Amino acid sequence: PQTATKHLFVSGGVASSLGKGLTASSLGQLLTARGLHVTMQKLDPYLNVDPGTMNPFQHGEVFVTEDGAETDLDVGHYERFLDRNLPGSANVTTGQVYSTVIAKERRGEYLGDTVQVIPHITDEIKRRILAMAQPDADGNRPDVVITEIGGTVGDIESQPFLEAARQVRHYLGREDVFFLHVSLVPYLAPSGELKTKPTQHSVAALRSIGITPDALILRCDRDVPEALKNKIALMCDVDIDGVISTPDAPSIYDIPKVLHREELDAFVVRRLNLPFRDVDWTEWDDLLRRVHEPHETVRIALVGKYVELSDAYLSVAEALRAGGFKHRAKVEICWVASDGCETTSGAAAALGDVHGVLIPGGFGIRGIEGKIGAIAYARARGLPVLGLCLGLQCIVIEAARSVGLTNANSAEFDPDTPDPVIATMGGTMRLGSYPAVLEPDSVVAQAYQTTQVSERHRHRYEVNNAYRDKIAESGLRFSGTSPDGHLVEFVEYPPDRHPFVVGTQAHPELKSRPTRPHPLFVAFVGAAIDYKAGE
Amino acid sequence: PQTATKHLFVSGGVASSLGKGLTASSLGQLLTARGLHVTMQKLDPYLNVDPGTMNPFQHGEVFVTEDGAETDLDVGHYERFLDRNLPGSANVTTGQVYSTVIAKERRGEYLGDTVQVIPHITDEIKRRILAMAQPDADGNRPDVVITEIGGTVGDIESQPFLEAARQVRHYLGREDVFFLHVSLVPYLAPSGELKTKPTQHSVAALRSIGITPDALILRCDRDVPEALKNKIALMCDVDIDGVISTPDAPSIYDIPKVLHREELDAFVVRRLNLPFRDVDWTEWDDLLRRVHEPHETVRIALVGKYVELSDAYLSVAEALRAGGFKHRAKVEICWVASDGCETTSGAAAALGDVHGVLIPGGFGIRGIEGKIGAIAYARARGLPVLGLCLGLQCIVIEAARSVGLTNANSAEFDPDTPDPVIATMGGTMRLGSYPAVLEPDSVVAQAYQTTQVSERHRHRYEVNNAYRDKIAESGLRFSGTSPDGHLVEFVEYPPDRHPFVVGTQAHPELKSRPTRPHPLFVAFVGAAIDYKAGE
Amino acid sequence: PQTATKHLFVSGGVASSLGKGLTASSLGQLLTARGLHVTMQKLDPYLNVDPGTMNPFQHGEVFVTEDGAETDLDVGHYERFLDRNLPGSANVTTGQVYSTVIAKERRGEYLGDTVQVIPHITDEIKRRILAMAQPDADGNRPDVVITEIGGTVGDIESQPFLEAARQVRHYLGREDVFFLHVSLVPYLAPSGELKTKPTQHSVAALRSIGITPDALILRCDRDVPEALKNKIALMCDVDIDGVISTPDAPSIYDIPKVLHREELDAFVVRRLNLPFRDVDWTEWDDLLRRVHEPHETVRIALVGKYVELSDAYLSVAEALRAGGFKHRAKVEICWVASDGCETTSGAAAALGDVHGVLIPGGFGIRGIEGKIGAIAYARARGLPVLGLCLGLQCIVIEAARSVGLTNANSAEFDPDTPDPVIATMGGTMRLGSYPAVLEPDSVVAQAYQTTQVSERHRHRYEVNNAYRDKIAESGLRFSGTSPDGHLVEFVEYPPDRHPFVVGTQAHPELKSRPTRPHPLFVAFVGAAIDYKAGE
Ligand SMILES: O=c1ccn([C@@H]2O[C@H](COP(=O)(O)OP(=O)(O)OP(=O)(O)O)[C@@H](O)[C@H]2O)c(=O)[nH]1
Ligand SMILES: O=c1ccn([C@@H]2O[C@H](COP(=O)(O)OP(=O)(O)OP(=O)(O)O)[C@@H](O)[C@H]2O)c(=O)[nH]1
Ligand SMILES: O=c1ccn([C@@H]2O[C@H](COP(=O)(O)OP(=O)(O)OP(=O)(O)O)[C@@H](O)[C@H]2O)c(=O)[nH]1
Ligand SMILES: O=C(Cc1ccc(F)cc1)Nc1nc(-c2ccccn2)cs1
Ligand SMILES: O=C(Cc1ccc(F)cc1)Nc1nc(-c2ccccn2)cs1
Ligand SMILES: O=C(Cc1ccc(F)cc1)Nc1nc(-c2ccccn2)cs1
Ligand SMILES: NC(=O)CC[C@H](N)C(=O)O
Ligand SMILES: NC(=O)CC[C@H](N)C(=O)O
Ligand SMILES: NC(=O)CC[C@H](N)C(=O)O
Ligand SMILES: [Mg+2]
Ligand SMILES: [Mg+2]
Ligand SMILES: [Mg+2]
Repeated sequence: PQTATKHLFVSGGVASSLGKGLTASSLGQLLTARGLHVTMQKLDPYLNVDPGTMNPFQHGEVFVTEDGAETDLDVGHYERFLDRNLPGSANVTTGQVYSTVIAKERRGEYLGDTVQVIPHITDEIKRRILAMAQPDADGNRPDVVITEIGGTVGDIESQPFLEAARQVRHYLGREDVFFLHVSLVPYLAPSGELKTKPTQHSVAALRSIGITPDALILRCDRDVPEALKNKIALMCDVDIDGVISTPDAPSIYDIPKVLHREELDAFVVRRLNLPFRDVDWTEWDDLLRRVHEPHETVRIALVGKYVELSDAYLSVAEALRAGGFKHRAKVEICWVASDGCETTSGAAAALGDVHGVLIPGGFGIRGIEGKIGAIAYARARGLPVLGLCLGLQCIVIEAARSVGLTNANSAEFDPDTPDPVIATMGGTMRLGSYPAVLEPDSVVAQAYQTTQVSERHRHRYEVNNAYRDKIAESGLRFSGTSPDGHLVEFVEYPPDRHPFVVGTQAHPELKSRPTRPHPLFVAFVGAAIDYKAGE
Repeated sequence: PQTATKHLFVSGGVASSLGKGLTASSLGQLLTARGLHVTMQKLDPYLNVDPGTMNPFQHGEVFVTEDGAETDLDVGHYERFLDRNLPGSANVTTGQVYSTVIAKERRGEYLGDTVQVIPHITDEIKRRILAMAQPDADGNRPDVVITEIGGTVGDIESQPFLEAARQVRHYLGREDVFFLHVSLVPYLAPSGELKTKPTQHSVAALRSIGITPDALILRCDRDVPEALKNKIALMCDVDIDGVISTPDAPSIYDIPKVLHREELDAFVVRRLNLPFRDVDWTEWDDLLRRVHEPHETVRIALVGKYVELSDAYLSVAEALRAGGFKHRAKVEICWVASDGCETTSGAAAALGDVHGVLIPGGFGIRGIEGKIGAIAYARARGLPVLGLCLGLQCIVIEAARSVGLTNANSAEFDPDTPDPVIATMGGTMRLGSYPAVLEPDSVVAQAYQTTQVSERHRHRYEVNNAYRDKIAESGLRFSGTSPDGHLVEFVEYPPDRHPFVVGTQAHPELKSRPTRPHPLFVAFVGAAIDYKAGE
Repeated sequence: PQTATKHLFVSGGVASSLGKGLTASSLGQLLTARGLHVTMQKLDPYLNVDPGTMNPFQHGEVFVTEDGAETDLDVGHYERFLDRNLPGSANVTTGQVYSTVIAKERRGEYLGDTVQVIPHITDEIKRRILAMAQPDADGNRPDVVITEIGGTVGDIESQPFLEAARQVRHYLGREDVFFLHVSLVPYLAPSGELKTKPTQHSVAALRSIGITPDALILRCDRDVPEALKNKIALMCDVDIDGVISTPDAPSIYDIPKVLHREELDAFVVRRLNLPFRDVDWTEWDDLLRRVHEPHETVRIALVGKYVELSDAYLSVAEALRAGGFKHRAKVEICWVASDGCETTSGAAAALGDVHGVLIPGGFGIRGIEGKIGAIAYARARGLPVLGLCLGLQCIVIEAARSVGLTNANSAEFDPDTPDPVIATMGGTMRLGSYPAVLEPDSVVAQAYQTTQVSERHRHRYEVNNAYRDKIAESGLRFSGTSPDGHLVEFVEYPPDRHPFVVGTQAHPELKSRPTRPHPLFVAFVGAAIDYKAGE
């Protein structure tokens, strides 16, 4: 029968950006390929109640769950490597834990006590941790919960989450709880040596708060010598079979192979006494084939904020790559700044060499004149376009500006526009999954191969239903709607007007996975391949 | 001209209950008697937004300011030793600072940053500290702000307030900022020696977070030897003129004399470069005369929760003592449990030896049948009664039960009573100061020697105006009201019915001070003296 | 007139091997080129009383001072960058401080107290620090003492030296004392970013023991962005003019140019209120010319332990390079393992491509059969040879084996040899400087251009005077001796036997400096150039 649910606490030392979330995700994939029901959670030491207030260009994209919670992008890495939907519960923050305890205090639920960091804040954290172990919506209890602790050991803001994890270790005992600590091994070029001292000091910090690590992930630019691993194991009081050399992999999809080569998963399974079974590599070997052996290559313009890669579009880039993997193409992303595309000559300079244009949306942007101006170019050049949320809105304002409505805009972007073709139906923010119905033999229905779909939403403006008939004279079809028809969900040109120009109000990159590409990106990358081949 | 405003941070080590608030108050009195405009503030490390949720029998009375804020009782010690009204600003807590920062975050006021303990929580604390330095409602800038830091150095919950105080020291520099650290010197009886090691470890803890103490208050049951003070000064890196031996004083009013004997005030004034002037002892010498040389002695029953002293009635006890000081009486307080007074024989056993009965109110009590039953006894015995808030309500329900209304109660205490003579006019909670007008030649007007008064309120039930005429047939007069007459504020029997039986809806113990006793307690202790003398 | 002597404490964070000793040396050179009398000292946190017990291949060479003390090699970096002789006082260790205090205790010099880490160990450290400030053998008080603190902040063994430095800062005050902290900024390649978190945690550790850094040396593989320096200055409470970006330089002689470009020396001089004068670059500009613009290039075999660079021969390699600089040659060092040179074919394979053979000595070696075998080859091939200490001993045993004495050896290396031509005159270990007199028109006298010299010694075996006449028949001349003639100090072949083959019992690499090459290395590199050119 099933064991008690095990808890694995991934902590971090020396610095952030060591790839700790991708390490935890890869371990989740390894434990899943042995046949265990893994689930994952992140604790964020910052006070924002959710990232919906933070700028995504500075702090990365907001991820959205099926239930509509807004979360850190590591929940996106977990969903991609697990191929599992995660609840909003999967992202705790300090901002939420304090607000919850203070609200319980104002209602008198602590019966006249003084409220304190210990026990009340740590009890709320420990409650939110052990909540993840509860039977799912189908009654399946998970085998392992992998809680990743944000921040760095010895940040002030981390000290309640580490204390709650220590208390979970005290309550359940070592048979049920494992601590994995991620650390940096730096290389010093002038003297040609790897240094273990930062890992020693970081494990000493972790021991001074009452945690003993069961294993060490040694992040390094080169493979750590065995003599150094022995020195660490002796200095850190860690089993040598738990000292895992983790050099920089070529792609993120190789990290499971690195960890399996070191046998970290076997060490965890044995030390947690989990049911041992072999890793089924079949699916991930097929992914790594498509990743490493592309037959062709295509260039896609991502019409973003700036001419450089941004974590604001991490999920979009991953979804484009997965679309490529479906075709066994490479996808190379041309990061194109919107503002250079406001003039038609600037647009031609930015886009003329690419094979498709992706218009992403989000929050924290201005300057959609250059987005429309890239659409206006792409249509004349005959390039395929995929528009996501704001992308659809720019497509529909282009079409408004293609018929008579030369001053048309969104009410969001020109509050004085005489033609607000995009308008609040601040209105309701639609969040999470909503259903939609699709026109039969639409280009969208040919992509999805179904008439009914659902997608994840995060927007509050809509297509103004007063202009549907006007802008249909552009040629554009409203090939998908809410089941009542009240809301436009998808727009397309007919294939004889342009081979593939599609918009959606949703964020389909959120439902994409590397081993299960989303239909619209498979369709769009198809269209880009066909343009390149015919061009 | 006036200097920059100085900041004095009183911190605490080894344990709570060392009398740190009374020490800070006594230093405030000493600096005031030199002629400086002192003001005081407390920081509370607990998460309750205010103490109005805590039980006062477990955690002490809720103090109330003129503006109606609810605060820790140390604000009461400050008001009593300064004889100054303090704003609600004078009690910060963690509960308030977090709720404020989280609310600013939800409104987007941090412009897309991650919100962190440093800088944002420490900036909110530092802002609330330096707020105290601002010019008052008359434009007077204070000379010194004495912020007392709650908790113990090395409590987790204190670490943001100490960090904010360190940053204030960094911003203003040593010329403007002083740190006073209070510590315990224990005595070990089996080996007959005072131990300095706890003070060494507490100053080491304070130094490990970047604070250097300017002076040490050594709390002890006996006067610390000079050799030990020299050892501490050498071990702690403190000026020997800052090592202050502070043995347990006979009364709290002696603590200024202890501190002045050690010359702590001169050391502070010199080290802060404040305008040096001599202490005017005249008023406090008169207080210490009345305190130490009572001509007579009277017993007052405080009809409370239990037969032992409670911090739930600390201000009531201080106001009774100040009433005594006005007469040069001693007051001895008989702590009488209400529940023994429910039966008339039990009431007679509890009260028969005393000379007056005080019925206090508050929150966190049940059992007012025994309160009425003590009033019913006191009236038959001819003892004077002072009723505060709930005390008035019990007086008026006694009178309802004296005429025909034998099942009368408050709606608070029997929700099914057929005669709710006390009722919500949960209704409005009245908080802070409100004005009232008094009947000419009422016993209240003879006490106050004015027809217009104000008092501090904290209640939400009222006398039901539907029963005024009925209960006036008890003999009771509604000798004071709101200026519109809508609310009963004071009730009394005529002097020929009982010599002094008075109730008020307010908490007059909050406006009392040791050098300025409140009129109603001077009147009540007068009546008790006259009963004793005539009895 | 002269100020009080300033104290500069260079500390280290995150890891060792950051080049902290070379940074302190380069700052010493900069302050010297302004005209200040700098002096330097190192504190070693290890318990060895001196490095003469440690293996040099594992822990680097033992340096030797004029007075014969044995010290860490950082004293060699100080001597090379200052061009100043340093006393044995310049290397404190924990091993010495404890042994000194325990010996004073056994003699009763603490008059019956308990002896403690504080005050007695920290008083001994503080005494040894302030000793460096005393007037020199000519009466000159130094302007600055630059004490470098070994180890890493937060090593247990460092905590007494940091406490002593804090007490020096307390005693002399900020006007006289400066703290420079060296830290690592790592680069993470997968995400392309520099991380400041290790520096934040290392400065927090330094602040938790009561030290505030005046400046930060940021060691990095690339130049740190100004935005990061501003973030560090804000997070660390350091003046932005003290945040010094210190990327990896091409050669160690460039480090003064890096530090002067950042204006660190001006910041120190100003913050210490030292007499400001401009840097005279003339000599160091001439050095950097010769370093960066070599006209030719020569290969020298260093016949050592292994085929890789070793810190066991750091001073030898520096002396060879300085010899090159005198000629404006490059010197490239062929690291040749002795054991491959035991066979004549192996010797020919190891050495045939080089232009000169250097035979170094020391302790911690065996296998001098291969050293003699490289000499035997070099003589037949006509390559010049310089033999240092053990090198001379191998030359003289080669010559013993060239005449009749085929089993001759040292008594150190074959205790049963029937011909101990090298013998203990364990005998006296000669340490430090001794004088020697040289044969007129010896090859040595032509190198030194004097008949009288002194050199630094560290050996206990000698040439057996019983074999002088026998081995002179090899052709070898005893071209220098002790002034009494009792000890052989130099040996050479006549120029017609070999153009340059010289041995010495001393370690002339210790007296070499980059701006003042030692005569024997200038002569030997000359001979190698002449062989290459004629060959
Ligand atoms: O300058 C000095 C002087 C002395 N020591 C002494 O050397 C000991 C070892 O100090 P290390 O810096 O070499 O640490 P480590 O070898 O154990 O790990 P790595 O970072 O190199 O990988 C330390 O305990 C210290 O006492 C130094 O490290 N540096
Ligand atoms: O049992 C022992 C053994 C040895 N020692 C050693 O004695 C030294 C002094 O330790 P103390 O306990 O006496 O501290 P103190 O005199 O400075 O201050 P007081 O609390 O007594 O007032 C300490 O540094 C410790 O090394 C003990 O204290 N106790
Ligand atoms: O995974 C997480 C989650 C949350 N946070 C929160 O982000 C804040 C900043 O944490 P950083 O890691 O980014 O430190 P830093 O920017 O100040 O310096 P660098 O090393 O990057 O150069 C921290 O205070 C933490 O609360 C993380 O760092 N990582
Ligand atoms: O390549 C990227 C940038 C990126 C980030 C997130 C993405 F979804 C797609 C790309 N990051 C990488 N991290 C590693 C790694 C991590 C841990 C252990 C070993 N190697 C290799 S590459
Ligand atoms: O007597 C009481 C109990 C009490 C509390 C609060 C009150 F308002 C009335 C009484 N407390 C005392 N603290 C000291 C003391 C304090 C500091 C330094 C020296 N002595 C003497 S007595
Ligand atoms: O090149 C070597 C190896 C070596 C060691 C000692 C020697 F004597 C000769 C060579 N070390 C170097 N350290 C730096 C450096 C140091 C500090 C700051 C900036 N750059 C450049 S190169
Ligand atoms: N989620 C998004 O892309 C938002 C797009 C646009 N700002 C809107 O609110 O409609
Ligand atoms: N402040 C009090 O004494 C409250 C008394 C009573 N519980 C009321 O609310 O009316
Ligand atoms: N200093 C050295 O080179 C020592 C060489 C040899 N071991 C000797 O003692 O004579
Ligand atoms: Mg090492
Ligand atoms: Mg003692
Ligand atoms: Mg960062």
